[PDB]
Amino acid sequence: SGAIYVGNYRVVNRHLATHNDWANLVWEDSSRDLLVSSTTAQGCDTIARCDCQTGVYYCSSRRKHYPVSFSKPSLIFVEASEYYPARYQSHLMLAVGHSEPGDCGGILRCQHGVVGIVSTGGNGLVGFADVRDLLWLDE
Ligand SMILES: COc1cccc(NC(=O)N2CCC[C@H](C(N)=O)C2)c1
Ligand SMILES: [Zn+2]
Repeated sequence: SGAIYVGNYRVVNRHLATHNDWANLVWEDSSRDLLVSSTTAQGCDTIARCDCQTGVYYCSSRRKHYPVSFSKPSLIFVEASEYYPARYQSHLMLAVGHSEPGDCGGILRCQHGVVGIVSTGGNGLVGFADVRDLLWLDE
């Protein structure tokens, strides 16, 4: 679990969104596993606007943060789950690191701010949904 709070927005994995997220929907994209909902309180996360390929992510299944090198956002095949059929997930970045399903929502950050959130993994890999291209999050 986990979310990004920036201004009047809340960014979560689309597969973990709640009834309130869907009732205050701003935008959602099944192909990216992202959903943004509006909030009544103000968000203070800084979104990174960069092309960093190194950062640190929070891994809840270890209660630890890990440094990682990650790939640039791209279309990556993802196996079927109770949430989606087998498909290509866009804007996804992979890194070699530990992750378990409950780790989804953990933030990945570089020196410029929030890069994305954990969205896929397994086999010693961790995938992050990028949010750096969503320029409307700050305006
Ligand atoms: C987050 O780390 C892991 C490790 C092992 C397994 C997993 N499960 C997943 O990757 N998925 C299941 C939930 C939906 C995800 C999606 N974006 O389509 C796919 C995650
Ligand atoms: Zn950066």
